[PDB]
Amino acid sequence: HPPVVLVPGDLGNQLEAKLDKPTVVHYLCSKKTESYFTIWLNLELLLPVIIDCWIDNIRLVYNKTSRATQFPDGVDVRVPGFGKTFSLEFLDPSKSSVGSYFHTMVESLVGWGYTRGEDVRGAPYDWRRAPNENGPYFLALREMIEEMYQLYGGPVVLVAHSMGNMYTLYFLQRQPQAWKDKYIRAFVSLGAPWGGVAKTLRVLASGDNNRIPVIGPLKIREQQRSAVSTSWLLPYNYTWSPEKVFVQTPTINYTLRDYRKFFQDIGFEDGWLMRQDTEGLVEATMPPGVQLHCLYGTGVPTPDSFYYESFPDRDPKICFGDGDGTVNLKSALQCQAWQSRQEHQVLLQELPGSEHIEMLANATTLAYLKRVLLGP
Ligand SMILES: *[C@@H]1O[C@H](CO)[C@@H](O)[C@H](O)[C@H]1NC(C)=O
Ligand SMILES: *[C@@H]1O[C@H](CO)[C@@H](O)[C@H](O)[C@H]1NC(C)=O
Ligand SMILES: *[C@@H]1O[C@H](CO)[C@@H](O)[C@H](O)[C@H]1NC(C)=O
Ligand SMILES: *[C@@H]1O[C@H](CO)[C@@H](O)[C@H](O)[C@H]1NC(C)=O
Repeated sequence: HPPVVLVPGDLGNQLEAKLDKPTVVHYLCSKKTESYFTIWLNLELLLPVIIDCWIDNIRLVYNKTSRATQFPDGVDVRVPGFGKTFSLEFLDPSKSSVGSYFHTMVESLVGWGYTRGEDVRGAPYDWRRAPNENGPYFLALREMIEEMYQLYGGPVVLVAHSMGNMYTLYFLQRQPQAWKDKYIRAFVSLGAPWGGVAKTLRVLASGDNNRIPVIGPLKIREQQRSAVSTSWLLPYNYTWSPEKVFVQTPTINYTLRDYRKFFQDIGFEDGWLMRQDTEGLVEATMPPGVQLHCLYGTGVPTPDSFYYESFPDRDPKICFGDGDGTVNLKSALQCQAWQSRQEHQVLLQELPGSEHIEMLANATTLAYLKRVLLGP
């Protein structure tokens, strides 16, 4: 059975930090730590008041001159567990029941005879950034794939979830065809937002605390805006018509042709600069050039557009379309367009009723993967 590399989505792996800050936003925030500590996912950092300290440390700072992000003064961030799986199996190291992400799938793989850290490895990354600021990650990923090929005697299967699919596509678009034919067996795509997702507009405008309901939407909005990856996943014109209204208010409509105005009007001009930096990174029309298995959820109400009575600081009414709860059906179907640009097969698998995160622990998903890995 072939070696496997797992690529997570947004919020999809642990992050660690170390501090030596010149100033803090409250006296109760720690200025200095002697070693690295878990900054994601650690529930104690997310309580009211203390959450201000967390935001101050986990935010990225956007530099308009360099068109690049930096960490706050005296803050360093590390991605643990590269080449292992622990940091994407469980988001909170203190805690099994909360943060369980790739754990169920890795348990299945291990039951099928895989060994963590050897023929199954994780490729976690700083998911706050888009691929243009994760160069070193892609070098490490290339090297790890080559090593696994040599050690385990064949090409690797890449298995990616959500935004991890866009990271993986970026990587594959930049490797020569001869390299991919030698080293990549297949690419299994789970819940890929190839065209962006509509709910990114609500996230940027008013915040989204649906995961983290103990925290205020206006507080978490600060983190979500600071992450380049958020603006990278705004809807794209290769999926959506420029005349589709994503956000309606009493006096103005916003389509994907109105992003500059949108960012002005929500008070977040840096987001527009981030979108310009990132909108071209994955070419809409360049196929991956490998056997692709595109798995997407349907039949789950998925935010499609938003009506604001008062914009942007009051919660909107939501209009729902088809998809997996997060990824709109239209964005997930992008993979089929690549079939006419590449010779390798593109296989579609609809997963009716399968929710965005739950698809990773779903029996039908795992049965499909088993067939890909272990054969008939
Ligand atoms: C922002 O970028 C410019 C050019 O790279 C530089 O002059 C300035 O110091 C940067 N800000 C920092 C390092 O805080
Ligand atoms: C916004 O668009 C909808 C239909 O897409 C329309 O009913 C509404 O009148 C428009 N509002 C404005 C201010 O253009
Ligand atoms: C599609 O959107 C891109 C930005 O992603 C923009 O460059 C382009 O003008 C749009 N139109 C066409 C025909 O691609
Ligand atoms: C698992 O996915 C299947 C088929 O794609 C779906 O019918 C089922 O509802 C999912 N499991 C759960 C708990 O939703």
